[PDB]
Amino acid sequence: PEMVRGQVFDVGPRYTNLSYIGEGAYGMVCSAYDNVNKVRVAIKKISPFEHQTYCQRTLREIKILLRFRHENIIGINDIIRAPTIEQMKDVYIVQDLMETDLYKLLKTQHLSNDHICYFLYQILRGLKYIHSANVLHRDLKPSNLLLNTTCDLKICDFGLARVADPDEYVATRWYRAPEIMLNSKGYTKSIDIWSVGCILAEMLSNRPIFPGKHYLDQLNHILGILGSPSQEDLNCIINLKARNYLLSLPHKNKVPWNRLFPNADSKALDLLDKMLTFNPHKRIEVEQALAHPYLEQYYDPSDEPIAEAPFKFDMELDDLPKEKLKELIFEETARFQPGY
Ligand SMILES: Nc1ncnc2c1ncn2[C@@H]1O[C@H](COP(=O)(O)OP(N)(=O)O)[C@@H](O)[C@H]1O
Ligand SMILES: *[C@@H]1[C@@H](C(=O)OC(C)(C)C)C(=O)CC[C@]1(Cc1ccccc1)C(=O)OC
Repeated sequence: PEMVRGQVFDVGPRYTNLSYIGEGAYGMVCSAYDNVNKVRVAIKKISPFEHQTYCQRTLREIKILLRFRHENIIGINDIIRAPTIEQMKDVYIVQDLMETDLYKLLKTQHLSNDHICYFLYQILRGLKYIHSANVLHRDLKPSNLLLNTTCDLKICDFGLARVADPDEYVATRWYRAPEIMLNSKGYTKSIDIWSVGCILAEMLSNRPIFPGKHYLDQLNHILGILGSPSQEDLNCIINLKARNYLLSLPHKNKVPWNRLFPNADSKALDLLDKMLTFNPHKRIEVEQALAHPYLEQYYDPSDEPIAEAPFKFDMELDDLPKEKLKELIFEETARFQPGY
């Protein structure tokens, strides 16, 4: 049993030469060599079974990634856990080895317009796939857009994903759509477009555009740039208590995107504006985003696959005890066990 920084990594003998990459709130990620397939991999050690929401996120991510197959969405190559459910305290998810992520990349490099356009197209190509499966990612941010040595971008971390139906503690809420700060329900695919626009804006300036300390401070950032909501924009707010609060704010002028990002490609700022619209109904959808003139050179519907069939969780996870969720995780991973 190899160890890394004092953590047991019980992935041998198929995976060896483990190197530390980083950590989450309940796991450690290493790179490793897969001796069977003769390829370099990432292995995420997950230890969720003492916490019910960790068990939700683990089940969600396993269920959605196993079902997804797209070039811009991280896959699961293999899963290692113990042969009996009493013995399983850890799940190891094997994935494709990635170099870095867009959070790290933006810390050290300023992206030219060509690279911003290349990255945005890949984000939207993958998102087009996710949404066509009737799934919301719900947590798009720079830190979980991974890049590999080929400079290929892959969306990851679907632990907060939900199946869309229009009729949870997060690290950073800076990419959250305004309607999530305002309402408690009714989240549509629109919330992912907002996040993608928040990421576009960050690639244009190497600083986040709406970095509030809490929900009220986050909203003042949004309105301090978008300007005050229009009359029609206030009507689309569902929660009257929240809608009433926006009316009490003093009027704020809309800062033109040309002034925030004086040096951005005009075609990009136009698309940013259609992604950072306040009204979720008027916000641009993922196909229209892909067809936008900023991505003319990459747009290619014939090379932008979609999901075979809409996702259906087949069960809701919100009320299940963590012992039930461990049972569901054990079942979901049986297919990677020899002899299933
Ligand atoms: N498939 C992968 N390849 C390379 N590195 C990976 C990876 N999956 C996660 N990582 C890395 O491990 C750390 C992320 O751990 P993780 O739990 O999955 O995501 P996070 N940052 O939302 O907490 C990050 O440094 C991330 O770049
Ligand atoms: C790839 C990208 C990058 O960091 O790649 C890794 C492999 C993660 C270091 C960039 O920042 C910029 C675009 C990138 C590299 C590149 C290629 C050609 C000319 C300039 C930069 C890329 O698009 O390569 C496919």
